[PDB]
Amino acid sequence: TLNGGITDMLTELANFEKNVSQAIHKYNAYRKAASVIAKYPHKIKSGAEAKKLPGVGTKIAEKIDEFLATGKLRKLEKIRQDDTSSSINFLTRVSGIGPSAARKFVDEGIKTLEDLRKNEDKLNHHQRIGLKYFGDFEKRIPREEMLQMQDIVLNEVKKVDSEYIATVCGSFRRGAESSGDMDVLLTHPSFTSESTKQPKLLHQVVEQLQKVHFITDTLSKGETKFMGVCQLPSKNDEKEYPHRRIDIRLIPKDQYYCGVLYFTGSDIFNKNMRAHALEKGFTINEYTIRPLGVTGVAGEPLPVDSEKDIFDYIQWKYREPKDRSE
DNA sequence: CCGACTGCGCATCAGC
DNA sequence: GCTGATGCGC
DNA sequence: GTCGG
Ligand SMILES: Nc1ncnc2c1ncn2[C@@H]1C[C@@H](O)[C@@H](COP(=O)(O)OP(=O)(O)[C@@](F)(Cl)P(=O)(O)O)O1
Ligand SMILES: [Cl-]
Ligand SMILES: [Mg+2]
Ligand code: NA
Ligand code: NA
Ligand code: NA
Repeated sequence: TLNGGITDMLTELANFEKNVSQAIHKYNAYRKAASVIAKYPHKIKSGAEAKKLPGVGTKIAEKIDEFLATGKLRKLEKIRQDDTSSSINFLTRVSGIGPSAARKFVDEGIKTLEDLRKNEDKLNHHQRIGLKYFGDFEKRIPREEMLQMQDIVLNEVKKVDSEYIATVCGSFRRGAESSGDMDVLLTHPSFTSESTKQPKLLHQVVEQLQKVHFITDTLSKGETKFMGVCQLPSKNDEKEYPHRRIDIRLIPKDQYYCGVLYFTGSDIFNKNMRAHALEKGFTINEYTIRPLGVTGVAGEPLPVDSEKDIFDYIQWKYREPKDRSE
């Protein structure tokens, strides 16, 4: 990419602040600056030119100047040499091991992949599955495999109840040629904001996908959100496909547009769009857009009949999913 | 200067 | 058990 | 770490 070196550096800084410093706002600030620089359609020549962008301030401008002059950042070179930071950054790459658990594991002398595998009884369920598929979960998914996965999910859901609608969202819906995981939005006319007329709506879909050996593991599962593991079937004498992360979110059918806007993302795009909504006097989540009163209490959900209606309330021109990869 | 920073489901834990 | 806070990942 | 008022 055009400024890949700078955005890589800012992302590494973001990950340091989240994982090691446990400084969530610095993490988000670095991600915001990386995102704004990644969309900028010029090869940046100086930190002063970058500082013109929203989210880039004095400190990041100085780092950009160092990086442009030298190709490196001394701050990051030292972080990369710190064993505790190195150990924590590694451990958090396992799904279910966050900043707190990683630091605690290092305290206890659990610092490597070998240590983790030798101490599975110290891991909770999520962490245990994250360790099992550590290698697979770092592989990306070609869009061609996403289409095969889409075809299984939609057809198996149809077999359970033809009134379900499953929608693959995430980067897939934004048109990307590869995805990190699969995100599935699910609706059923029995589940609305007014009532739940049928139980086990998500459970029945999950069990059917398990029945056919598509879903292989469960990280967490409640009434509306499933997070787990899946795998495409392979052919005779073929190597097996990697196991893949899959999330399924059951959303009330009358709130589909807020749900699909949310599950399409990107995460930064949602963050930016919700921040803008607040400046316009609205709050947006995956269910509703609501006005904010004088006191800041959210009012009643506003009528929504398309994704564009949401954009219209906050006076943004509509952006197709392909243009939401921030 | 400095308060605020997008918004939330599920797992886990502490206190009662 | 409930309720609330925290961790985690979305 | 950045920024709006
Ligand atoms: N912190 C967040 N705040 C608001 N919305 C959020 C947040 N995290 C994830 N979301 C999102 C948006 C959407 O992409 C969805 C999917 O979450 P995701 O982590 O799978 O992101 P993605 O866009 O699908 C991807 F490009 Cl990273 P991937 O294809 O590699 O997986 O839920
Ligand atoms: Cl912070
Ligand atoms: Mg995804
Ligand atoms: Na700026
Ligand atoms: Na992790
Ligand atoms: Na996901």
